[PDB]
Amino acid sequence: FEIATTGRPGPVLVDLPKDVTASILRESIPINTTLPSEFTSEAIKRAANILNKAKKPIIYAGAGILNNEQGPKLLKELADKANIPVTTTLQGLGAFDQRDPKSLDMLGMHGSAAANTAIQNADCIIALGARFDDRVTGNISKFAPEAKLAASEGRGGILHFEISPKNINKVVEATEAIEGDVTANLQSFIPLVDSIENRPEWFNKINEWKKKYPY
Amino acid sequence: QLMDDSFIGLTGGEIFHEMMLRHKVDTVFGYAGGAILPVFDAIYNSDKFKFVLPRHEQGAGHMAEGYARASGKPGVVLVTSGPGATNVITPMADALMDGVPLVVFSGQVPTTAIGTDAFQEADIVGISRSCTKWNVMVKNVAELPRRINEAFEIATTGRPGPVLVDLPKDVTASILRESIPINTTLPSEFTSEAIKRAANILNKAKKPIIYAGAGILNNEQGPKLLKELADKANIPVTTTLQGLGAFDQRDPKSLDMLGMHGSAAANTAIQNADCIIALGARFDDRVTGNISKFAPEAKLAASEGRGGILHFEISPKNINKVVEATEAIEGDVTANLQSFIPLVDSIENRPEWFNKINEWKKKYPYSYQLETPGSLIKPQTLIKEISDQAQTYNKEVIVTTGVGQHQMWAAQHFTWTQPRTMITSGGLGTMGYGLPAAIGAQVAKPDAIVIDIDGDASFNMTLTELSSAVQAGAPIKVCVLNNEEQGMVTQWQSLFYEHRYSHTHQSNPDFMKLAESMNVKGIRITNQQELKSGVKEFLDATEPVLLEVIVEKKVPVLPMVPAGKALDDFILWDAEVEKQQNDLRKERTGGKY
Amino acid sequence: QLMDDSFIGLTGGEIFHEMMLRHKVDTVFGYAGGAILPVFDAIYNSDKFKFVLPRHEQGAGHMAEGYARASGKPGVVLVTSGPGATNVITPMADALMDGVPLVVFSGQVPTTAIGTDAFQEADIVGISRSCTKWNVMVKNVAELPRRINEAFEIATTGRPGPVLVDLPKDVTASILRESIPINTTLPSEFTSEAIKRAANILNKAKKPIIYAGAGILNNEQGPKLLKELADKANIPVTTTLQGLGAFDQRDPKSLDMLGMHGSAAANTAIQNADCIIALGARFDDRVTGNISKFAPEAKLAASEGRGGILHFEISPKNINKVVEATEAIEGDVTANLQSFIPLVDSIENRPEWFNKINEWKKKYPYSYQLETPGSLIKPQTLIKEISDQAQTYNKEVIVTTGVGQHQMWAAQHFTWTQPRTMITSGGLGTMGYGLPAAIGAQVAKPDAIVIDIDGDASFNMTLTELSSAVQAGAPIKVCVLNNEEQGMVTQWQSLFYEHRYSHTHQSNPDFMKLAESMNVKGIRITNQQELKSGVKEFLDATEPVLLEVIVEKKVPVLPMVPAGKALDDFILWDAEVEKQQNDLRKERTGGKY
Ligand SMILES: Cc1cc2nc3c(=O)[nH]c(=O)nc-3n(C[C@H](O)[C@H](O)[C@H](O)COP(=O)(O)OP(=O)(O)OC[C@H]3O[C@@H](n4cnc5c(N)ncnc54)[C@H](O)[C@@H]3O)c2cc1C
Ligand SMILES: Cc1cc2nc3c(=O)[nH]c(=O)nc-3n(C[C@H](O)[C@H](O)[C@H](O)COP(=O)(O)OP(=O)(O)OC[C@H]3O[C@@H](n4cnc5c(N)ncnc54)[C@H](O)[C@@H]3O)c2cc1C
Ligand SMILES: Cc1cc2nc3c(=O)[nH]c(=O)nc-3n(C[C@H](O)[C@H](O)[C@H](O)COP(=O)(O)OP(=O)(O)OC[C@H]3O[C@@H](n4cnc5c(N)ncnc54)[C@H](O)[C@@H]3O)c2cc1C
Ligand SMILES: COC(=O)c1ccccc1S(=O)(=O)NC(=O)Nc1nc(I)cc(OC)n1
Ligand SMILES: COC(=O)c1ccccc1S(=O)(=O)NC(=O)Nc1nc(I)cc(OC)n1
Ligand SMILES: C/C(NCc1cnc(C)nc1N)=C(/S)CCOP(=O)([O-])OP(=O)([O-])O
Ligand SMILES: C/C(NCc1cnc(C)nc1N)=C(/S)CCOP(=O)([O-])OP(=O)([O-])O
Ligand SMILES: [K+]
Ligand SMILES: [K+]
Ligand SMILES: [Mg+2]
Ligand SMILES: [Mg+2]
Repeated sequence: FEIATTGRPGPVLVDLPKDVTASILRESIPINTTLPSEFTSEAIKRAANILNKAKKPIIYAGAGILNNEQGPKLLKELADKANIPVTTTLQGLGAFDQRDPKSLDMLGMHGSAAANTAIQNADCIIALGARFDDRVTGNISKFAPEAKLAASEGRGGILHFEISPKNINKVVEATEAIEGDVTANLQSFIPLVDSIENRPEWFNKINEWKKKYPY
Repeated sequence: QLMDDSFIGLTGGEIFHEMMLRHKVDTVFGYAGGAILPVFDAIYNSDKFKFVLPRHEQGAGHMAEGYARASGKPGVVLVTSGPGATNVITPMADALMDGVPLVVFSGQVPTTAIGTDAFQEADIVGISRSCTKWNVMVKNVAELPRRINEAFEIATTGRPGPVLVDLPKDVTASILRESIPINTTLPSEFTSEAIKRAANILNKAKKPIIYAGAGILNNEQGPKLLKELADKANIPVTTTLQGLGAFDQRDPKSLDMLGMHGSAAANTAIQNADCIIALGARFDDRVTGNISKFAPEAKLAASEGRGGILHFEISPKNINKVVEATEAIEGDVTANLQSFIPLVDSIENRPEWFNKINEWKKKYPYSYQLETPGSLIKPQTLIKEISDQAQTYNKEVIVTTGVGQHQMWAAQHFTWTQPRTMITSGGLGTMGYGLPAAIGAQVAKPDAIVIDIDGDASFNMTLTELSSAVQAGAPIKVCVLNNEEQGMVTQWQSLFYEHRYSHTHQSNPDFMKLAESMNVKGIRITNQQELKSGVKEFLDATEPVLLEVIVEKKVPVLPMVPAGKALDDFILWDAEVEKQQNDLRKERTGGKY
Repeated sequence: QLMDDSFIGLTGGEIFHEMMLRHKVDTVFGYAGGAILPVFDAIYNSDKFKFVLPRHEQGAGHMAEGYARASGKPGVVLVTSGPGATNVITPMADALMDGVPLVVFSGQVPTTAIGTDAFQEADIVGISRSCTKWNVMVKNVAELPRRINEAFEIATTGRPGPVLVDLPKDVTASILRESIPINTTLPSEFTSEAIKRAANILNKAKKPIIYAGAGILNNEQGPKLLKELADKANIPVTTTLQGLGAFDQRDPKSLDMLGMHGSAAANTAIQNADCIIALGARFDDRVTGNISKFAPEAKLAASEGRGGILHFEISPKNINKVVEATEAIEGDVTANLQSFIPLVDSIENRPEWFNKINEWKKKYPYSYQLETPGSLIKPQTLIKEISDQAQTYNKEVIVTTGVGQHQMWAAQHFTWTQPRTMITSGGLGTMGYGLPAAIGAQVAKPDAIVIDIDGDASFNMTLTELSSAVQAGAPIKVCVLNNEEQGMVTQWQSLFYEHRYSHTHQSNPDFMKLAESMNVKGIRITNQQELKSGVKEFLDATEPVLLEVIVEKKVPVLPMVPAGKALDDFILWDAEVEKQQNDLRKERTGGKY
């Protein structure tokens, strides 16, 4: 139960030989068995400084944000505070209220051309519990060119909030990797992030793309 | 017509012998035992190849690696079941990490005993799965020629590496009774477009650099084409440890070795280059420094459409594994260079770039604290002496090493000029490699001078193989840098663990009496005034020879890019810092070190 | 209350150190390297256990095995990543086959580098899976105490065997920040009915025999209870190679060792017994001879309801694996003997059976060709000399061996009287075992005489560890039987391959100069007239000592049950046959051998 539910959740299997389950316990057992960081802190601060420079930010949110009851609340709090449009994966659908004007809908192979256009043009991508799977990235070498350029010029990049080290820097290089539960790390992150009232040029583009690219 | 009956009536062992011939095997390294006897009986007094007998199967394995790296042919190993086979595991893991074509034949208990925890039974196919490209257990004699062909093919194609073929005793004793397919008795537009794209990128570059490794050594024309490219487009060249000798380090365009202990000039250049041409090298973590901070000018140039990383790589596994390639050029680097170079613009001069390259080379020599009156010989000086004197014989000079500080000083302070002359354990980093690798290289190249630059600890690991050199007629030259310490580990303990030397001083034998016991010539250099003449005696010897040199202890290898740091964030040698370090070490150890 | 915070603030390395203490570890065998530095830093200058530094990690592994077999405690190994870890694979496979509790701790590259073909990265969990009972990679410091407890528990329970715990450098450098379960910070009717049934069977037997092996050595009361049973029910006792010393061979009831090279009396007795009491032995294929022809009188008696095989075995895997047990008695053989013996009827005499047993013992001594004037010392004579002289010190005598003819002659010709005094590689049969095993046994039992009876080839494998004996203060006694051949293999080549000696004569160093170089006393016995005094000098030495004895070459170990033959279908020594064999060998090799 512990392995299934911690880190990235997933399946486990316990094989039960019939003679074991028919046998009777004859001996006492440890009572514990009868009952159910500075590095990251610095990365969060660095990540916030990057987002505070961004002129075209975008949140790319997936299933991981659903794994804490406070996840969607904190996602909304960040998008509201720093005034950031939000796209989600297939598995993140429902993490963000799609009626919100900041919603870009689903990205990817069959996602909105508005969302796909926005992430291709964003200077800062905040990846929240999503693994850059190949249905989402399109051609990997051509993925997120404005974010990669911004990373190179020290004014943006990819901020990856991910609980499983296996999925950090697996597909795309993170400018900052923030390891651990995305919801807990958002609680540290948001206070370091500057409140932004308006982004006229960016949202002007976001709004034209949404109008141009309905389903 | 498509079936062949010419092997009918032969034992599996006899078939093995015949397939070795057909694969042009001229040397086998191995050691007998019960399960492999039918094969040993078949090769008894064979005049078709040389057999080399080590004292330990680990020795056979590293010998075969040395042989393969020196010759460009696969190194063939023949050992018995059980411990004979498990003893080859370190050499297989070693060959896998360094891309060495090794074909390991291990005897196995009869098929009727497999899985019964039989006498001398190891699950070697299970154990060696992670440290081979491929392995197989032969289950009947009719498939033995096919499996031998498959082994040699897999070992030598793609990225070369080790394979293992398990031979049950009843299979190799059995006689072929049926004909077998005659084929078994005998041994792109996408990339073309990538090459064109890559050439267009290089033609824009204002700060190009070639980063060349072991893969360029895997074609005889490799170094020639590397030079042709560097000459045509006027590009400075750095190499990995494993690429040493791919480029003539006397050329002004040579930046020497890059990486953790590479030249600060090379490290500076690759950190500032707008275009990195990676030729048969895998971006291993000894080379890149902190990966997120690696090659920032090349990544910026890629983003701005005016440069990036052009990766010529034969194994898809190693493309985009560590760093994103701007263009991936898949396949043999030498063949692809033949297509690439004609598309590349000839460049006469690069004044601003080479002005920087030349200032960095001047600023960042491999500096160290020289000898002082009465001091011990410095290990850096010893290597320079060997390199200067060796270069004066009319013979090829091949260098093998152990693992540790001596290995890094050998890399830095030899002048590398010829391909397949640096034979060193890089990826796995196996202490004990140096001596058996030298025997194998010496067997491959009987007219070469072969020098094992070894550490005392490393040498201790496999010193028994000195008898093997004598028995094989291999006149290897072993130089033990005796600092009476595991220097590379004490370097880390001085630097990161406040001079707490935890179990890093093994006691050494008397190396001169050891040599005598092994019937090997022995020379001992104990002071500065014996260095030149002792090294001359060493190189002039025409028999196996062990040179022991007493060298300064507790001396760090510099430059050094520490873990976590960017490639251009290196520690440099400083005389005053070294003095302070010595005083601190003395205080902290109560004068013991 | 159920959580413990006493480890908070400690590094993984410090936690490792503390758990060694809690597990009463008094000795660690190991060798440093980069990935394991945080652990070496934590154990720096520890006065809590002795650290033993070999020259090669294979040495550490076999030392730990020797230690474990001599002490009955687990042998603890601490090595670095990559080649440090792959170098322990043969000792792990060895420990697995011989049931030796080995706890191997291997450093690993940081979790952030695993799977990247990192510097000195081996997949040791994958590689060692087949040669351990269990292994694990620790992924965070909070689980490190639990994994250490699990390792020691698995290594030492059921059939003992090797386990491996992989320790990423960032885990052992990291600091515990959270409390952990306090339990992790600290170290049948069915069988009862089978025992009763087994006793009823033995009470019917007219020709019983005890077949005792290593399992009886795994409880201090084992040999006592074995003797109590043999005395009560008046039963002759044979043992395996690994059971030697479980029964006092001076007892008239002793049949000596059975098997391929065991006494023809023991082999005859077990082939004729109506009831075989198998006590901690696994029916390995060196013991059973042709399995379908094994123990026919016991199988007949089982069918007729008046005997059979009573197998006392702790591992279900080894029950009914090779031979069908008439009654399987699962669990620790010593504990189950305590229940069994009271149900067993006391028997005063067995006139007809012991009349046969006594005639077979008289008929089947370990005969061989004695010395003649001018001949070399016979290896059988040498072993008898060592055994007779050793038995006269007021000290325990522990014997280790290499693998080959010398090992079999040691088994046959020593008189075994005490448990855990024969420490030899049996299941895997690893040449090179003898010297490091002796160092480990000597460290376990500092007041014992420890004698490595070694072959020349075997010794060559790991001779570098002589320096380790000196550095560890282990006054081991190495006797090299120098026949200048891999005698066991030449025995098979003489017998089955018409005297075709394919690569079975390795060249030897000068063993006296070798000893000198290693700072070890050296003695050389070259003729019959030096045997007694040279062996006395060897045994009287109070420092490490290497005795070389020149012995007769091309002498077979007899008796011998060849592959395919029933246990009672053995070759016996015959003087005239040996003479003819010598003449045939001479003719066939043109006088070379
Ligand atoms: C026909 C078809 C078409 C598809 N097309 C699309 C498409 O167009 N667009 C699209 O989006 N998908 C598409 N998919 C789905 C796609 O294949 C993936 O399943 C999906 O994109 C993965 O979404 P995800 O990364 O949010 O979720 P996951 O795959 O579950 O990855 C979640 C990531 O978050 C991490 N994580 C988990 N919990 C936490 C936590 N508490 N804190 C931090 N991190 C955590 C995980 O370790 C993981 O790396 C398609 C599927 C099909 C069958
Ligand atoms: C103590 C120590 C310190 C070290 N420090 C350094 C250091 O400072 N600098 C350094 O360079 N190394 C250092 N190393 C060595 C390092 O660990 C690696 O072994 C080495 O850098 C790998 O070099 P490479 O990429 O050229 O060779 P390899 O590891 O063999 O990689 C060759 C690459 O080329 C590919 N290839 C093979 N054949 C072909 C072909 N025909 N065509 C195209 N591609 C091909 C392969 O598939 C592979 O991807 C050190 C080692 C030790 C033990
Ligand atoms: C060249 C050579 C020749 C050889 N020839 C012979 C020979 O002629 N004769 C011979 O005997 N050997 C010979 N061997 C050795 C042979 O290969 C085996 O190693 C040996 O016979 C195994 O002995 P064993 O069954 O007592 O020990 P093990 O192999 O250790 O088996 C012990 C058994 O007892 C069980 N056990 C362990 N602990 C307990 C416990 N507490 N309670 C109950 N059961 C327990 C184990 O699970 C196991 O099944 C030879 C080896 C070599 C290298
Ligand atoms: C190496 O052992 C095996 O291959 C094996 C294992 C299990 C069953 C049968 C066999 S076997 O084919 O018959 N061969 C032997 O036994 N050979 C053998 N050789 C020697 I030299 C020595 C020796 O015994 C000391 N045995
Ligand atoms: C043993 O190597 C590793 O454990 C490793 C492997 C891949 C990445 C990072 C690392 S690391 O934790 O930083 N440690 C080193 O590098 N250590 C290191 N130690 C020595 I002594 C010597 C040496 O280099 C010669 N390195
Ligand atoms: C212990 C160790 N490395 C860990 C280690 C352990 N075990 C093996 C088989 N290989 C390695 N690489 C080194 S580099 C010390 C080398 O000492 P040396 O051979 O005397 O060389 P030097 O003193 O010049 O650094
Ligand atoms: C090659 C071999 N066996 C195969 C073999 C190969 N390699 C290993 C590591 N172990 C074994 N057991 C033997 S027993 C020869 C032993 O020779 P020796 O040590 O000089 O002993 P002896 O001559 O008394 O038989
Ligand atoms: K150089
Ligand atoms: K005896
Ligand atoms: Mg040294
Ligand atoms: Mg011998």
